[PDB]
Amino acid sequence: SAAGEQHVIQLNQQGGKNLFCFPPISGFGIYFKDLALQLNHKAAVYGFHFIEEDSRIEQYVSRITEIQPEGPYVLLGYSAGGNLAFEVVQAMEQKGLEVSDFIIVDAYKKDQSITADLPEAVRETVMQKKRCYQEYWAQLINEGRIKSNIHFIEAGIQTETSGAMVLQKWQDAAEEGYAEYTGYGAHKDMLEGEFAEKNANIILNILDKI
Repeated sequence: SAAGEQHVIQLNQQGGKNLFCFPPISGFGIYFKDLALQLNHKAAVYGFHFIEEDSRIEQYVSRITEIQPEGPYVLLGYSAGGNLAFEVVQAMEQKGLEVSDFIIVDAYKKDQSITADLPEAVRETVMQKKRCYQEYWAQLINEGRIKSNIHFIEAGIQTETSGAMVLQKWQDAAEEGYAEYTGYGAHKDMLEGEFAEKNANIILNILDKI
């Protein structure tokens, strides 16, 4: 890493399983704060930042195994972070690590690239994580499968759904187990505010059934 800093915040008490969480496009692990509150003393919630270096994937893998030296691993990605978490899983699995389960909340398998989506000095620094994430995500392509079970949790409120997506629900990214779950609230709001709790029980139950 750049200055010796970490790129993950332990968000709640250690205990039960470790749940390694990959953020939405804004880029900051602190996003997973409400998730963490819901599962305090049920699962240890770790919220990763989007890492702007090119070595991000190795760094996530490296950080993950520092915090939890022994497999198996449970990972989660939310929204854009589902696409990113997918790569990490593949990287982990490439190295012989066991990822037992991969929880995808409101993210759709990204099969092509698209075109890339306070004083000015500070505005431009503060904003560079999201802009960098938007741009990593734009070029990103998820290929193939993972041996991890996939838990696909979609939004409970879905208002404009272009069927292109519906073929994009990760059924063909599963070597092994696959399952689908309608969660609560719309895209934007699944893991904050009122839905965090309702969606958190799902995640817990997935964790408990492992």
